[PDB]
Amino acid sequence: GMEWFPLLGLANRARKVVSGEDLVIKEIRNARAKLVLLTEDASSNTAKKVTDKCNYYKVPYKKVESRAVLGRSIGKEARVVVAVTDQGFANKLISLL
Ligand SMILES: [K+]
Repeated sequence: GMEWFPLLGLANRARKVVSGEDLVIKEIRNARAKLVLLTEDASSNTAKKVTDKCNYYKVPYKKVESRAVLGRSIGKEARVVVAVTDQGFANKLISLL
């Protein structure tokens, strides 16, 4: 019931994942982000800025529990926001979240 975790890792090793608020906003603006993942513990300001951007540009977004789990899913210690730049991986992740 946590298949999204290894899948996001697969997407990252396929170089289809970018992380960090600034870089994610860049992918959204370039129409390359097909799914954005943000943590429930993101700062109020960060969550607001990112979700407003996603909604404006019609990019789907989903939230995961913590920055530890999001970071670990892609081999890092912690991440607050990431973007998946491949439609295939995005569609699969959306159905698992
Ligand atoms: K981050």
